[PDB]
Amino acid sequence: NNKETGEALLTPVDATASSHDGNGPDRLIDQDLTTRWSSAGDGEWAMLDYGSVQEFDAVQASFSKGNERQSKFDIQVSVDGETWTTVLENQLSSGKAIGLERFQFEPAVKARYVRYVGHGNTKNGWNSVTGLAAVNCSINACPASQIITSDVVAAEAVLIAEMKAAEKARKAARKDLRSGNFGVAAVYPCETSVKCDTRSALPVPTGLPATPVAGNAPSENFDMTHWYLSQPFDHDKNGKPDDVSEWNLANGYQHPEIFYTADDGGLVFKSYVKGVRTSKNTKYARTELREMMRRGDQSISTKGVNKNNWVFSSAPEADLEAAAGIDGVLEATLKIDHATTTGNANEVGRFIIGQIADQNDEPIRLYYRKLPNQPTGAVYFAHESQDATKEDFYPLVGDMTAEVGEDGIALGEVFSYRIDVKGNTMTVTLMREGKDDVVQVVDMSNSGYDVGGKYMYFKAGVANQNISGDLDDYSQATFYQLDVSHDQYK
Ligand SMILES: O=C(O)[C@@H]1O[C@@H](O[C@H]2[C@H](O)[C@H](O)[C@H](O[C@H]3[C@H](O)[C@H](O)[C@H](O[C@H]4[C@H](O)[C@H](O)[C@H](O[C@H]5[C@H](O)[C@H](O)[C@H](O[C@H]6[C@H](O)[C@H](O)[C@H](O[C@H]7[C@H](O)[C@H](O)[C@H](O[C@H]8[C@H](O)[C@H](O)[C@H](O[C@H]9[C@H](O)[C@H](O)[C@H](O)O[C@H]9C(=O)O)O[C@H]8C(=O)O)O[C@H]7C(=O)O)O[C@H]6C(=O)O)O[C@H]5C(=O)O)O[C@H]4C(=O)O)O[C@H]3C(=O)O)O[C@H]2C(=O)O)[C@@H](O)[C@@H](O)[C@@H]1O
Repeated sequence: NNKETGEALLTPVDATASSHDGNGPDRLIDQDLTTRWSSAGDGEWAMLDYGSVQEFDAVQASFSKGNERQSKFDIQVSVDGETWTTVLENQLSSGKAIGLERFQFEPAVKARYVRYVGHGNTKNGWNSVTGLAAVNCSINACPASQIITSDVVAAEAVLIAEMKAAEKARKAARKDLRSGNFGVAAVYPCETSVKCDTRSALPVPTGLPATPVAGNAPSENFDMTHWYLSQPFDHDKNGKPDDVSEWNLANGYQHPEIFYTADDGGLVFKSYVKGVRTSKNTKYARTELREMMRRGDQSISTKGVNKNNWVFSSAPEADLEAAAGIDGVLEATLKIDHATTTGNANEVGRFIIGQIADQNDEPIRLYYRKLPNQPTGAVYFAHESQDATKEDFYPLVGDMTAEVGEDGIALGEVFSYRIDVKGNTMTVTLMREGKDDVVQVVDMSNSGYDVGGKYMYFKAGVANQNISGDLDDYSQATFYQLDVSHDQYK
């Protein structure tokens, strides 16, 4: 009954979404395979509004990276846009095509609103769709080619090649930003002024002022014995960030461009778009601290369930004991001085200010994000779970669209955060003077961070999440508190 021919599809009057990352729902109906609506988390939806009641019996949808993974979804319809009928369930896209694919049901239904309800894909927890449309196969083309068969794949070959040549060019443009050949020359206390005993633990700093003081080195305002600093320039030309070890940081290290005490005592981190990066697994530069519970004793390794890292108290007994501590609290107070104003729809204005990471994934990445056109910014966080097959975002002040108007956190405004892990429960709190705390509690029982062999460390500072803006654009934050604690086994 399906024909190769038919009249034009209806144009939706409105496309909306429960959420997105800046790649908004307007990108579903633009017929461009080069744009996408993206959102993360089971049950997130995009909705086509047709303006009045119409008749449909199918949808056509093209999928972001549709040839590398399969998306999972339902489709639902409504007359009122309050009561929802499910017409297609546990659909799985083909994984073989980036062009349109049809998902058809019998019989037709009457609806004004049609909704895509996403359940991630087979690789990660993202719902990412390049085109969606409700279709009536009595009047509209429902061609054969939208059923993905070997010959549809062969027919995609020219499109695939052109996409890949554009990927390749962007990858080359990104590579040009990564020389690390910039910034004034660093001065390392361990090479210049201090004999550093890298086979011992640093002393515990005492007499740290309650409020950071201008003209103090960061290690005089904060306990810098349990961090190393990742710096985005590469002055010894090994292709890697020039890292500042705990013995250096704890003896007064500062870099006057990117890591230094401000004129009110705050610790400033600045991160440009440009720089070398920590590995091929990220696209982004960072100017960020990485927790080192060995605290300067370099006989202990950086990586491993060992005396440099902690574990959740819900981990197996062997891990609980082999770790330097169990559970953890990071508490920080800071203000954002500047957010990138250039870059693409999901990256502009976005960076990370706190993390907990294991070898591969992040139990949390705390973002701040300000859009160049909004007068305040958003703070929200991600919990990645189940070996990175799942990802959920939780708002704190606004959400990942960062469309907060006047209601978010302004450049210059001081606020606090707390990341608190006790076993398989993470509590994240956002504090602001004269306002109520905002709290999100994350149940991690099924997150798989207690399975055994996973080691944890905190991070704080500014990890850029923008590789697409101008090379010299930057994001910058000033911290006034950085307090880390852990429990001990028995
Ligand atoms: O539809 C869609 O799908 C679309 O998706 C959406 O996009 C989102 C998706 O999620 C998407 O997947 C993507 O996600 C990516 C994002 O990037 C995201 O933020 C996230 O990023 C994470 C990842 O984890 C990522 O991998 C990276 O991790 C960082 C991590 O933060 C840490 O930095 C960590 O650091 C490591 C690392 O190896 C690093 O290089 C470094 O190694 C150093 C260091 O100095 C160590 O101390 C150690 O030192 C040793 C050395 O040998 C040293 O020389 C010395 O040696 C000693 C020693 O004794 C020796 O043996 C010898 O005798 O000599 C001595 C001497 O010489 O001194 O000391 C040693 C020692 O052990 O002490 O190792 C060195 C070294 O160089 O090896 O530090 C380690 C460390 O652990 O500290 O890892 C890095 C890393 O890169 O791995 O970033 C994070 C992050 O910041 O977030 O995940 C990404 C992903 O791809 O999964 O993007 C998302 C978004 O964009 O949002 C949307 O696009 C949507 O629109 C679409 O729909």
